[PDB]
Amino acid sequence: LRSTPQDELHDLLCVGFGPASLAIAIALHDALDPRLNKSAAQPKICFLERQKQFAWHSGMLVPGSKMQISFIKDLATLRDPRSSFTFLNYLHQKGRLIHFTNLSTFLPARLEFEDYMRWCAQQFSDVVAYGEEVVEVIPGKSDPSSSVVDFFTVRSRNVETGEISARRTRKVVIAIGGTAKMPSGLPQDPRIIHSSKYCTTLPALLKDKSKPYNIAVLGSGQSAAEIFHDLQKRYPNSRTTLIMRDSAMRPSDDSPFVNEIFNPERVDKFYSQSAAERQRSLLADKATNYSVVRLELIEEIYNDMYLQRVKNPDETQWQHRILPERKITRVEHHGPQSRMRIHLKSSKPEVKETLEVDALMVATGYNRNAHERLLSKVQHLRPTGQDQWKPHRDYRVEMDPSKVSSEAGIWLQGCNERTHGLSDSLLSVLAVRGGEMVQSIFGEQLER
Amino acid sequence: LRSTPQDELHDLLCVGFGPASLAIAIALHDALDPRLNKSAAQPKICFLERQKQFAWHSGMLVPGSKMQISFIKDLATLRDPRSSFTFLNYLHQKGRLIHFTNLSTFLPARLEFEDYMRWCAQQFSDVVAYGEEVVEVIPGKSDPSSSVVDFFTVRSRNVETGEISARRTRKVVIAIGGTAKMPSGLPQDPRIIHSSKYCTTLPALLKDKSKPYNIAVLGSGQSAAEIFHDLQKRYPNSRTTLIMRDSAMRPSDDSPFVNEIFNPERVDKFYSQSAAERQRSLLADKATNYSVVRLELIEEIYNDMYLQRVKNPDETQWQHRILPERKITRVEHHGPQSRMRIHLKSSKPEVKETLEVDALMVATGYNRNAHERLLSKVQHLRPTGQDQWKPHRDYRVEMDPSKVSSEAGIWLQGCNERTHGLSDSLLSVLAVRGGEMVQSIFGEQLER
Amino acid sequence: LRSTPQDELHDLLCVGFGPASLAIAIALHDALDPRLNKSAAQPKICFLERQKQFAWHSGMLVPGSKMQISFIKDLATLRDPRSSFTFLNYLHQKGRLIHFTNLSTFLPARLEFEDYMRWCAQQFSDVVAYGEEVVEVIPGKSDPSSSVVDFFTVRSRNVETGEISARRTRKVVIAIGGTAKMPSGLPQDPRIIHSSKYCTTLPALLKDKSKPYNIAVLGSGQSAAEIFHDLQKRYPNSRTTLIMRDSAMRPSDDSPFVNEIFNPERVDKFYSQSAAERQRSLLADKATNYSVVRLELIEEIYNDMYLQRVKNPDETQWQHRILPERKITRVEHHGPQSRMRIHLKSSKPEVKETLEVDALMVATGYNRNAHERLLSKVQHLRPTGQDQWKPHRDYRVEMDPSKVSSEAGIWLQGCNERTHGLSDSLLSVLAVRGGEMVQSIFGEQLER
Amino acid sequence: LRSTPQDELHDLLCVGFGPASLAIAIALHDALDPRLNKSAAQPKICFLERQKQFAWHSGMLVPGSKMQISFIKDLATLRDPRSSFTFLNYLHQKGRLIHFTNLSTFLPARLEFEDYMRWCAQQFSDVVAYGEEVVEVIPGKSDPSSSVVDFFTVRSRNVETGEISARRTRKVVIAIGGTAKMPSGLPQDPRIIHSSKYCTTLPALLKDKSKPYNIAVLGSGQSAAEIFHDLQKRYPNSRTTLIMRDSAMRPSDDSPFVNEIFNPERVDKFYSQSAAERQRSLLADKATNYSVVRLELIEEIYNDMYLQRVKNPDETQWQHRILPERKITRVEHHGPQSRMRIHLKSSKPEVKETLEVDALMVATGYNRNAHERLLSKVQHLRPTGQDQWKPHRDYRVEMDPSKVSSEAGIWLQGCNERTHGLSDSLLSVLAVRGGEMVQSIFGEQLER
Ligand SMILES: Cc1cc2nc3c(=O)[nH]c(=O)nc-3n(C[C@H](O)[C@H](O)[C@H](O)COP(=O)(O)OP(=O)(O)OC[C@H]3O[C@@H](n4cnc5c(N)ncnc54)[C@H](O)[C@@H]3O)c2cc1C
Ligand SMILES: Cc1cc2nc3c(=O)[nH]c(=O)nc-3n(C[C@H](O)[C@H](O)[C@H](O)COP(=O)(O)OP(=O)(O)OC[C@H]3O[C@@H](n4cnc5c(N)ncnc54)[C@H](O)[C@@H]3O)c2cc1C
Ligand SMILES: Cc1cc2nc3c(=O)[nH]c(=O)nc-3n(C[C@H](O)[C@H](O)[C@H](O)COP(=O)(O)OP(=O)(O)OC[C@H]3O[C@@H](n4cnc5c(N)ncnc54)[C@H](O)[C@@H]3O)c2cc1C
Ligand SMILES: Cc1cc2nc3c(=O)[nH]c(=O)nc-3n(C[C@H](O)[C@H](O)[C@H](O)COP(=O)(O)OP(=O)(O)OC[C@H]3O[C@@H](n4cnc5c(N)ncnc54)[C@H](O)[C@@H]3O)c2cc1C
Ligand SMILES: NC(=[NH2+])NCCC[C@H](N)C(=O)O
Ligand SMILES: NC(=[NH2+])NCCC[C@H](N)C(=O)O
Ligand SMILES: NC(=[NH2+])NCCC[C@H](N)C(=O)O
Repeated sequence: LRSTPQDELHDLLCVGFGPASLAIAIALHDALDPRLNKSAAQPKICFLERQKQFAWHSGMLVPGSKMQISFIKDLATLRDPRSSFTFLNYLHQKGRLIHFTNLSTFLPARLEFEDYMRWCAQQFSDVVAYGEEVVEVIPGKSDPSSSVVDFFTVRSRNVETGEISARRTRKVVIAIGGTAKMPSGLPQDPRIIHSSKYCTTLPALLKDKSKPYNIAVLGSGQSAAEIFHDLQKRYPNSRTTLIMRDSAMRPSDDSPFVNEIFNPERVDKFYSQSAAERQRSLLADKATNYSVVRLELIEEIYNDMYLQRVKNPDETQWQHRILPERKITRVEHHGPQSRMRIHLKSSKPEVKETLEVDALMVATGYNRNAHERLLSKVQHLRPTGQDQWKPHRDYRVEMDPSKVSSEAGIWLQGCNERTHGLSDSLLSVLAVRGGEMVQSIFGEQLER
Repeated sequence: LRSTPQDELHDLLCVGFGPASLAIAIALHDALDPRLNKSAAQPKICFLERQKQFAWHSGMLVPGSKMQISFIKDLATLRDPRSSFTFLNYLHQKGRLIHFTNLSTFLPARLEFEDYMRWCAQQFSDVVAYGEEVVEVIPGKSDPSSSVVDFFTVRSRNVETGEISARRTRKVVIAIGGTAKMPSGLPQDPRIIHSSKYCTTLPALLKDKSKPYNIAVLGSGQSAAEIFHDLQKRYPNSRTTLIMRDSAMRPSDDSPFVNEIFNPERVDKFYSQSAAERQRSLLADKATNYSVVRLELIEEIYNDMYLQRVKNPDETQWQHRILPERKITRVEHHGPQSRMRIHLKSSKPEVKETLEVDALMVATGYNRNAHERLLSKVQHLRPTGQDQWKPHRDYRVEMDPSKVSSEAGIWLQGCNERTHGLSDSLLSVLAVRGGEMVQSIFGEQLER
Repeated sequence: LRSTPQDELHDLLCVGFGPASLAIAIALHDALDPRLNKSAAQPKICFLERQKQFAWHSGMLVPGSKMQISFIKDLATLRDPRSSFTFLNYLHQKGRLIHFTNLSTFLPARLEFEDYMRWCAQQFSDVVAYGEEVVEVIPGKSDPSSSVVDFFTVRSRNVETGEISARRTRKVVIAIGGTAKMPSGLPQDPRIIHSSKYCTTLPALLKDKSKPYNIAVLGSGQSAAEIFHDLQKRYPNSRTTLIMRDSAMRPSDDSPFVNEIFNPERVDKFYSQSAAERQRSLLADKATNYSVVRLELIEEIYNDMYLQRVKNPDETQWQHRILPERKITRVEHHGPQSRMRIHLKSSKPEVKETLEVDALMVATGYNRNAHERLLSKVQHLRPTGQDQWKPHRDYRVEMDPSKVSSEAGIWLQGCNERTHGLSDSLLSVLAVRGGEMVQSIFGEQLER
Repeated sequence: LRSTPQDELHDLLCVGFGPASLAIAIALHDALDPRLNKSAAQPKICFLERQKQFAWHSGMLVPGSKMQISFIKDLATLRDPRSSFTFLNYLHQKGRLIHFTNLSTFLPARLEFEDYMRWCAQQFSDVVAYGEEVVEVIPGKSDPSSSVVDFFTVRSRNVETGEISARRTRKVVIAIGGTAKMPSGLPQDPRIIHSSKYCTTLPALLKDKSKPYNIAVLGSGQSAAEIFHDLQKRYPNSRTTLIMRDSAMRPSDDSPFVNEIFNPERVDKFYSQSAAERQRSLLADKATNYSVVRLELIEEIYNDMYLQRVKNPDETQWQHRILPERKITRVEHHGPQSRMRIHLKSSKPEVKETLEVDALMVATGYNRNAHERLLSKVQHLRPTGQDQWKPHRDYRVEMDPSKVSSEAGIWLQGCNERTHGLSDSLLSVLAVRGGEMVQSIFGEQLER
């Protein structure tokens, strides 16, 4: 794709260049390829990224981490396996395809799947601005005296300098993913770090890999266990503690009949379900994604735990402990020492031990309400009284017909789980979704 | 153990000779063995069985069925691995121990684990009366003019003849397991059979294994899937239908941290938990037992399902279908034909297809309220106003100190899940429980 | 590809339309596709098949049989994953790609992989003649008075009618695969059937699936075990016997470091090795292919074997027996009965039991010397004294420069294991090989 | 068992207190136990150990190492699962039996299986002399003027002091296991260490775990891979090289039909086989034990190898390399540097790279000819001309009837593979063998 001057009115502007946005670029590429598309000027497009270059959750690129989805659900295959942008094609291009096969694995390393996506991302370098974090989407009318909005202005603070530029577009896509979630009862402290910053910020706080540190992990999801399992290797002399409110780490559900809610086609049937059944579906199918660990990592962790029992039959004296059904009441981070003091209570409804730590990893997951801050200026374009954005099946936010021109729009991606299903936040349907997105955004063009 | 004349007052009488009762016999055996017990007249004991000989759920001994618990949790090992009555010893005695090892399996076939238990059961043939189904436990006072109950009479209808005999005992144990549960909206019909009668009664109704029958299964638990998976093999020309109210068959949870609620020691900690936390524990740990299928059988079933898709892309035309999220509203069993008519509806809250079948297997699980009918005569011995039996930690039912002598008692087994945990109904703690039972029942004796 | 009139001189004629020939068609297709090839009249080509339509070893399409190679080593992916003719693309076209993924298997069913290949084969129906079995390749000179051979005539007996036609070509490819191998000490009998005819001919001999037959299997390779394992299901009342000269069925070796001899690139390094090292390589790497069973099927078979031991501790009285280290000395097939008599001896170097059977399946593998019969007329074109065809790296048979024009040639496929390695007879390198073949055959054309 | 004064004539003296000797102690214990044996003065017995306390290959107790045999083939179960000395009983005694079960593993850690055996070994501390390494077995005649030998003197150098004591016995057992094997073309050097000394001596040579060392491993068996896989963890900055003469690391064969040669009963049938068939059996069943790695560790190692390819596509620049089909011609260990220089050649029959290393681990396996040195004084008691010890089925060495009294003997253990089979050197039949040994040695006593 060719670059568009900043000054010009774009056909489409995307906020975020993670997997979801990247899949749109790919599908737009493919739709325009006469090789893959017998039908096939070029659309004027731009992607804006807070990061200085493409990375995929670098703060959680723990050594040994695997991806949790089949390599077949890559960025292109499910829409079209002929596509240039498939995992297998990427592998072939690196000279690794015969070698990957010999693993007989469906689950590449996280590190490798990032490079596949980085290899995709580099081919849209003409149309992606990096280090540009979007601070607001603002309505605009080509006819200032008229009462009709037909474009949107999107402004971003430069990460390096701080300068704010603007780029005008008819259509907007917010694919920003998630923001780190932090329990409200936790104080602000450099010792207190969220899982998303584990690889990037913990090495600078605990600079000595040799030192007898005390480290704690709050959580029982996938992040929790990866960190907890990594701490034993990365800090061999540390005493690690895993605090969780549940009784146990629970296996993630990938069973073939359950796993079909992740089918691209099921999105239509899911969307069509009532709110009662959607709330019901997500709550029953919870263990496909949330607060669950991969079985193999549970078994790996348990087996380490058992090894300690062979060495010492007294559990309180182990190096690496698990404390189930505990909440945190007080944190003391003003004591003169290098170690802050964590107070614990039974997570059961109606005073346990007190821990001293050099760091606290909080692996409490992610929220997905980040678009609100960007769209508050655009809130007055909804139907009267509507205090929440309503996404349609094509992902366009319902707006007011008399206030917004049909050419103008805003789509959301990765936040629509409550309307589209458990696959929305994930990699599952990105190939097909991207293709569908190219259909709603550019479909006027692509028909002629 | 030596036999006791019918006429005499027993130290202990057990209703039921399934695994739970059998484990008590074993533990009593072991406690009295000077080889295993340096401490060691013989207690006067009797077991009463409805069945004519020991069998372990023969109506569900489906070809290929595996047991779902480690062979280590056999009837004796966890109390004492030296015991004569371990699985490995049984295997050694059959000349199969070197051979079993080569399987490298923890899960014997159901058929084989029955023979192990049948091999145990045959060694108490002196003290077990078969074909004797217990119809009531009745209080008795050695001093008729006194207001104190010190024994219990237990009467049983002979399965062959119908005659009723009685046997007096100081202590009683009700280990009767479960009774088949049947949805109330289902009519009484020979075509309608519960999973517990699948192997024993379905061959007599559908006598021709060749014939193009239509068979249906109601359920999504382990019984459901075994029957459903067996129907394809046992009736090759039949059209099978699996009806379930859930969206999908769900994997059973055997993950190492979760599976620790099944630890013998955890029973104490569980018992000590409040009612709020117990209700909470069982509901969160649900998938360790109820409404769940073994992962391997789900995968086996799915893969068969996929094979059909390779043959025909039209799902309505498959031989073996799954109908998810459907309830049954009407059953028509008065039509002139060999086939009764099943009407279905969405199990979702607010009219689908109508099925015609030659048989309906209902795999709707088991209830465990069967002791009430036997204990209603004994209900007036509880504390004032108590309308439910309260089991203590040792499993003795709380009674009235001023109405019942300390020598006299009643214990329950396999119904106390609500107070003892998910392991109660199962094989998990039987070795240790039996040993504990021998401690409460015979512990006065065994101290001297 | 467009059809060529019979009368005209072809650029290339292939004998056989199995996987190897089919991969050449595919690679030729791809080389000529401007979509996949920016470089891209059409070559005049023809494939001649003995079978009336494409099938892939239909006589061994046993129920439940899996393929033994990754689906990635399909007919196109390793040359180019973008290709229209990949497994994943085929699946996508059938609407099964999301469904196949949920299996999380690398090994499709044999039945399914045949349909994938049948789906490929149908797209060259213009250039493939079916029911045409090739009986000889014959030299021809455009200049009869000259001493130079520049074309070859290829004649085939019509399977339906018997008529013999001829088609002239400059280049020839013999990709006929293998012929059934039969021990010389076995007499000719309809009761004696080779594994390759198991599905197609055994049902007509043993017409009653109910009947208490005695069936025997000679062999210990993959064919042996599939038949043996299938007999128990397909004939439930039969007594099956597996005779083998080895002590045991041995696991096939798919271990990642060993499995790299199957890498496309390794063919060059293998070809370059001396005869001493090649003989050495194939003999050490034997268990990657020959006389070996898949581990899972060994375990499946063993576990069935153990089930019988639980039922009867006497091994001679089992329904399904294995007789290790036995050879067959006499066969008696002239007795009046329906059952011929098999005499056995220790396969050990220096009289055991005698079996009576209704059928004998011989699973003794395949030879690959079938091209000789077709090429005997062409033998005088080799270098003086050369009594064996020498294949080059590009697979062209070395011939005499002064007797054969450079435009004229003969290539071999699937028989060159002794020079190309264990992957030659298999599906391993077909994608890449086909592409390489298109390079040697059509490379003059494709450069311009 | 009670201690015997040094001065007295013993019934039995064992050289070695590893698993084999320890199993004899256990079986003797069990035979004498009236609990396990209704039949049951005590035999006068002594075990002599070079080590200061019981350890099981401590120099190869690599972190993470698993045992390669089922826990069922422990020291007692296969003879009698009731025995006090079973693994499951040991676990129960440690309070780990419920916990071990939750692993659902048949293969305990090496570290744990050592503690089980150490827990056995501690119960014969009365009859085991530690730090006593046996230097010779010497004939003795109670009647010096007679020509009949009826006892043996056994002398041992004290490891601490050097003093030599003697103990007289009628019967002797040499269960010394194996001695480290070293290629003859390797020079004597502290940098050159055999796998058996890896954990115990390499930490003292390479004292800094941080330092960028170059380390090499010669071998492709289990020892090779464990060391190679451990080096990456234990020395994170080292460059490791695995040199092997084979093309690849090969999977160990544990397949159920093959694995039956390890059956206790098969020893009789094996022993009875001719020398031609024995040589044949061991050579065909080679991969059950020798020059083979566990599949999981091969896959683990391969996957690490692949991870490097994702980081760098140039193989020569990887940190951890495998060099297949290479032999070592010259070693240079006189250069001034800390690094000696290794020269390599193709292991193929008819000059490659030269490596520089700080250490060389040689994992070239074990020989088992160590008894000769101890028995040379006893050689004149064999039949005329016999220059090799012949073990009988009961393991007694054939001797001369006219020179040796029937009360006097010598048994061998763990060296008799050539006559008893692949299980001899291993843990497979120790339970049963020990019991059989107690039968031949003490059977006169135990009948009365
Ligand atoms: C550690 C981890 C591993 C995961 N792996 C799996 C897996 O195995 N399989 C799977 O299917 N899913 C997994 N996921 C779920 C994950 O949400 C998706 O895989 C995927 O990241 C979805 O990407 P996205 O399009 O939501 O964008 P995200 O990856 O969430 O990132 C959006 C991008 O927009 C940028 N951005 C944010 N705000 C702004 C702004 N104001 N202006 C400009 N740019 C902005 C961000 O920096 C980022 O580059 C994982 C999640 C985590 C935390
Ligand atoms: C098909 C199936 C398979 C199972 N396998 C597993 C497994 O893999 N692992 C596991 O741990 N658990 C499993 N269970 C759970 C099962 O409840 C226990 O394994 C076990 O059967 C518990 O036995 P129990 O002592 O409750 O007696 P039960 O086996 O329930 O039987 C009690 C006995 O008392 C007899 N009886 C009943 N009423 C009377 C009366 N009035 N008078 C006299 N006698 C009477 C019955 O005929 C029976 O013999 C399974 C359950 C089913 C249905
Ligand atoms: C049961 C079975 C399963 C197998 N599956 C595996 C597997 O899992 N993975 C794997 O990699 N390999 C496997 N193979 C190995 C097999 O050789 C290859 O997979 C594959 O069939 C190679 O095909 P080919 O090109 O040699 O042709 P083949 O499949 O051997 O057939 C050649 C074709 O030429 C035709 N033909 C023969 N003679 C003539 C003539 N005179 N004139 C005209 N036409 C003729 C034949 O009818 C046939 O159509 C399997 C083999 C068998 C027996
Ligand atoms: C690292 C490793 C792991 C193994 N694990 C497995 C496994 O997973 N499964 C399995 O079945 N087999 C395995 N083995 C094979 C091993 O040979 C047996 O498991 C077992 O050690 C056999 O023991 P043994 O009786 O031969 O005595 P060994 O263990 O070989 O030791 C004999 C004892 O005698 C002592 N001794 C030696 N010479 C003298 C002397 N002159 N005087 C006095 N004492 C002496 C030694 O110090 C030693 O204590 C393993 C081998 C190795 C090297
Ligand atoms: N635990 C997760 N993050 N799961 C997300 C992927 C869901 C499922 N593996 C799929 O096939 O799409
Ligand atoms: N699905 C079941 N029936 N589970 C019962 C057994 C629970 C668990 N396997 C245990 O170790 O005790
Ligand atoms: N047993 C066999 N037929 N093996 C042939 C395939 C070899 C190996 N699986 C590969 O990757 O190519």
